[PDB]
Amino acid sequence: AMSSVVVVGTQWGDEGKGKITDFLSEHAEVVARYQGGNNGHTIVFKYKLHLIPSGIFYKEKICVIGNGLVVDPKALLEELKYLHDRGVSTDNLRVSNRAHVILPYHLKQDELEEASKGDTKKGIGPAYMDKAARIGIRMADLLDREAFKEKLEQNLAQKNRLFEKMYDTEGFSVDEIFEEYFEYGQQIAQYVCDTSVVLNDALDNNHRVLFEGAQGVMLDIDHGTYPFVTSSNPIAGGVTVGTGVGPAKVTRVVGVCKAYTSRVGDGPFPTELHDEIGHQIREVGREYGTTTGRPRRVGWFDSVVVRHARRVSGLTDLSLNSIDVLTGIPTLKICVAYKCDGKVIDEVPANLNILAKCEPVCEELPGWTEDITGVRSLDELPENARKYVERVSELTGIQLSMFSVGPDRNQTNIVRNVYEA
Amino acid sequence: MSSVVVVGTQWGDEGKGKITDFLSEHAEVVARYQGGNNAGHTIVKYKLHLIPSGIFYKEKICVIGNGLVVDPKALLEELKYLHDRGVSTDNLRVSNRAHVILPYHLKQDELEEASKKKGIGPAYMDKAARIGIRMADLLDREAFKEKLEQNLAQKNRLFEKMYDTEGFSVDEIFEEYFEYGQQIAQYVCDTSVVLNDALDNNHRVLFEGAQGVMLDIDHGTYPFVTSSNPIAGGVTVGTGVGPAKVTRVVGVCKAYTSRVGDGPFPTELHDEIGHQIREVGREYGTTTGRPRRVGWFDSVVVRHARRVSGLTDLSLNSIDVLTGIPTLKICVAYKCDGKVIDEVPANLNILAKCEPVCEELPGWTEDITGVRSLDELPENARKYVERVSELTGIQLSMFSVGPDRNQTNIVRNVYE
Ligand SMILES: [Cl-]
Repeated sequence: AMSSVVVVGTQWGDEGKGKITDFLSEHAEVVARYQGGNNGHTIVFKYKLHLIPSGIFYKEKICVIGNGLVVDPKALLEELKYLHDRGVSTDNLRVSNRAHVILPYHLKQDELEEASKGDTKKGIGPAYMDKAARIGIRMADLLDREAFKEKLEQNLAQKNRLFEKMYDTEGFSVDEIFEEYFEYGQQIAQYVCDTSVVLNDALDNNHRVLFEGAQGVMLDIDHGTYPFVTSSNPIAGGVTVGTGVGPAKVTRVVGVCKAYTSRVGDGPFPTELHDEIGHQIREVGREYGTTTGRPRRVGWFDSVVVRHARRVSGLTDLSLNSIDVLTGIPTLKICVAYKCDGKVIDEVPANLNILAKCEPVCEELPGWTEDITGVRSLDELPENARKYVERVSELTGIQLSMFSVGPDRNQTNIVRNVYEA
Repeated sequence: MSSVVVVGTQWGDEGKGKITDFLSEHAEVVARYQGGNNAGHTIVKYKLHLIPSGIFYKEKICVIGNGLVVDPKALLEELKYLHDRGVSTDNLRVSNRAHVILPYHLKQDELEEASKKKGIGPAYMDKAARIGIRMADLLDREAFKEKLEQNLAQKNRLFEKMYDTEGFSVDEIFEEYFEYGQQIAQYVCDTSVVLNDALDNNHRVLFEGAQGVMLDIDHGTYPFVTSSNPIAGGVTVGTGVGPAKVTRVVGVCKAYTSRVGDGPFPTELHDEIGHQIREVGREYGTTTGRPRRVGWFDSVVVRHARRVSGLTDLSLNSIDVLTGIPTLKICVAYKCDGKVIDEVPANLNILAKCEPVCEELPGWTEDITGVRSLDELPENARKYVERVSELTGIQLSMFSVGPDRNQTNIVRNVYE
């Protein structure tokens, strides 16, 4: 009777994973992150979390940072101090002894690599690069005085050559990093353990386990719009590798999807709206970067993209958000296919130059006028709004399990309980 | 659904080759999901490196998933190798998202090792750095040229300034490798669509790991590991299929442990028992000629492998090698600085201090190479096999009493 749930955005972020994650967190017994670094979820139990999973506020819930993450131990301690200063207990935290460690040379490397390009702040990329190269320092290494110093000496030998000779800049001595960072590790040691054992024990004993993806599917390093992606795998498959659990133990995957598409980046965007409709969707949907203030690009729901997400991330359940934003639009469109070089295709091209030539083939649906912001069940939707929601499910092949008609908690309507099998 | 993953549970040489050859006969699709052109067991002898095992059967679709790194020149050599021997390859499919190994990756590989080699590591590093060139880029004249220009602008600084050595001009690589792409184009497609189609229509699909679980970049003896994830979870990421579509995972274990590297090896035997196992088991590198280290079965390692690779089925191999050893041992825990533990330490300095705590079982004396059923095994050999399964938590699905195919005894059908 396995009871695990993965929650992930199906698009390029800003899908509203936050509200759904908060909900599923309440009913979880264990909550785990499985990839990424100190990237941010904004809750008021006002709190913002970066590395620590969202179950931390509940004393009884075990929170796991899996082996798939890269951890800045300094930033992690800042995040812990932040919680403690707000009266939040963190004894429920578990940190993987196999997670990789972000060190000061990763931050400098990050800056230097970014400034050399003409086409990335916290050293996450460089940490993942060291992992692939097999020179990375792991949490277990940081906890060993002799091993930490030795790997630090070996890596700085190479990193300092890179800084001094390729980038004409100062490197780091071993003593600028060693005692400072060893001490950080000592403060984290109480949480460090075999997290694969922790998770498998919880899973095998039928506990409710929630895995939280940090970025959206289209930002996946393998399956997203590479290279404008994150440096890891937020797809549900990433859970298996990122925490060390078998694929048979990941039961349900909730894909969080918005009723329309949004993008922050500048890449190809088949269903983009440049007109008054996109203006209305943007204004009503408040599609502006919360920290940057920059407007997001908006466009129609793209079911080619979402079916792609269903395949690569094994989506089983759909949470459809921001449905209210489409009110008062007489003709709604959903992209069902792409016209490319004169051919009709149903795949997301891996080549962005090909993605850029893709014109959407769309279904038109009639819109509605009623304020659906008060709606609390499918039966309360006006006919055209329900038919729109049903069509999204039908087109994507994913069963509806939640829909949202506003930003509030009570405006998330549960159609199906994803913890029960 | 009817999908199987086959993976070595140890550090290679478990004998997954026999097991893969058997499962690929009943498979309709065979797929690779990680690694590069750095594998292969003999299968008229054939050695495959990048191309999955099903290629010899015209009607079986063979897939190289998005999780691999592909040296296009090497792949064409492998294709030619097969064609020269009458083997059709129309059944091959290559991910349009697989990453491409280029000549600068090979030089970088050499330079990096000399500082402390098929460019597999450097190609995974470039993937992580998001500057990698993918199969879809290689097929695009303008894209390839542009990405090559950008990358060589950085790689040439690395080479000239850090390694005081020559780099590559764009033209040294462009025309040669674009040509290679044009020869591979016919096979290139969305392999996630291909596999999900095969899976949804109930076809038998086999995924084969390239290295053992203890060489996994996350879960193995880091840093002495491969540069990707041969664990069964690697299938989800490496081919773009959901966890729910990976139904059975066969862990291939040898009845005792072997290692090639010189790192920690808790159950290592240095005595006459080690000598007997090495000789009877032919525990030498087939290419290097070098003797492998051998030791008792280690269930601490295999329980770790069960967790991290979601093993559902056990293939136990080379059981006949343990014949004639009166007292057989299985390690079930480690004593580590006076503490008794049952996890594999993530830190190698700690693993190096692990002393085995062992169960002991009586051996057998009879030749078992002709045995074709659990019921025909001598008592103490059946007991040993059963105990391995009891201690690791993995049900027995195959066992082997010799190198030949007919000495692979099937207990359950993993495709059912
Ligand atoms: Cl080894």
